[PDB]
Amino acid sequence: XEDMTHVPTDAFGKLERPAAVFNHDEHNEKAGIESCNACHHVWVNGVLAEDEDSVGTPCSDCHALEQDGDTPGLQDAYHQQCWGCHEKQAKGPVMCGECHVKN
Ligand code: HEM
Ligand code: HEM
Ligand code: HEM
Ligand code: HEM
Ligand SMILES: [As]
Ligand SMILES: [As]
Ligand SMILES: [As]
Ligand SMILES: [Zn+2]
Ligand SMILES: [Zn+2]
Ligand SMILES: [Zn+2]
Ligand SMILES: [Zn+2]
Repeated sequence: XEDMTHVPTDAFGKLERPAAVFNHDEHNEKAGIESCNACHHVWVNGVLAEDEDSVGTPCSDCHALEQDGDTPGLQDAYHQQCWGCHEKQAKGPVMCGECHVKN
């Protein structure tokens, strides 16, 4: 993911909003995220694996557009992960057009 500059959007089909800005490797460095499974997590039978990750598997392989039980749909998964951390840490973009940048 060194060439990533926005979050993948093909799984959404027609977009409402601009692709979310996300230079993956520069973001993770600036945010000080060392564990890949901060995002690329492995949930099995309601248990979060502490020492595994799902690097290489798209979020959309496990997160349909619609919610399934307590597995969030794909929009909700991104918002909870991305906007959820920014709100928890009080750092990074928490307004809609600061992620979904019109440029
Ligand atoms: C989820 C894929 C996700 C997105 C999208 C996202 C975007 C984002 C931007 C565009 C910035 C500003 C520029 C930059 O890349 O530094 C930013 C900044 C921070 N983020 Fe973020 N972010 C996503 C996810 C996450 C997650 C899961 C965390 C916390 C675990 C996280 C944290 C942060 C932090 C901290 C910052 C500030 C960086 C700095 O300038 O200090 N983000 N994010
Ligand atoms: C930990 C250092 C880490 C690794 C390693 C890593 C790898 C990685 C790859 C190989 C991909 C796919 C790139 C491609 O398609 O060419 C990828 C994609 C995404 N990642 Fe990642 N990633 C690591 C860490 C993190 C962290 C900490 C976050 C959350 C802030 C994160 C996020 C994402 C997202 C979003 C994508 C796109 C997923 C998709 O659906 O294709 N990664 N990562
Ligand atoms: C891709 C980086 C990706 C994102 C974004 C994402 C988000 C996400 C959230 C925010 C939740 C809610 C719980 C939590 O905060 O962790 C969640 C829940 C589930 N996930 Fe996920 N997820 C991403 C990637 C993946 C991948 C690649 C898998 C499949 C291997 C996956 C699976 C799941 C499952 C299952 C859940 C539900 C957990 C539970 O409550 O039982 N995620 N995801
Ligand atoms: C502010 C409340 C806000 C809105 C509105 C919004 C909308 C939105 C939609 C409708 C989607 C689905 C795809 C589409 O464009 O149709 C979506 C997807 C993602 N979002 Fe978002 N979003 C708002 C807020 C935020 C913030 C503050 C962030 C960044 C932390 C963010 C990120 C993302 C990501 C990642 C996705 C999936 C990939 C993409 O579509 O770019 N959103 N959002
Ligand atoms: As670097
Ligand atoms: As929120
Ligand atoms: As809250
Ligand atoms: Zn390189
Ligand atoms: Zn851009
Ligand atoms: Zn750098
Ligand atoms: Zn790993």
